Amino acid sequence: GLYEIAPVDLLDETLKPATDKKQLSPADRVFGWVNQRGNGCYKGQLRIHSVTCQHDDAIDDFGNQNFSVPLAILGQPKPEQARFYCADDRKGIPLEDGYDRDDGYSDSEQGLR
RNA sequence: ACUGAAACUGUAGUAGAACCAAUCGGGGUCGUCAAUA
Repeated sequence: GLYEIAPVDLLDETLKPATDKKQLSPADRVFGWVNQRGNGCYKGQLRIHSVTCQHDDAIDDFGNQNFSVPLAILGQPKPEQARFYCADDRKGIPLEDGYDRDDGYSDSEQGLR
């Protein structure tokens, strides 16, 4: 089955990424912005530079240069799991327990987590 | 009912002045998929 509402519609227009230079929120001003939908950009006011490691033997050689720990499974995020990704109110309230999946992305007054 | 002759379209003049190839982005991470008996 398809849920009735696309997640983009459960996000408030004031929270979607900015679409003009007038609506730049604090992080868009501090870190900068580029419009993904047309013209518009702003160079960020915060610049990170001169990163240096102070320790010399900082990397963990596990014992030989050819060792390698196999690293669990980093699976892909799956927002179809509405009980994890969807919220009952645009304040980000988790969904109620016990309701069937048809409830997930249901009302327009639902929200994202 | 006696052709005028002779005469460099030439001389001087910088396609140049100003202009940032640049703005934003963690090499990151979990539950799905199939429909019947």
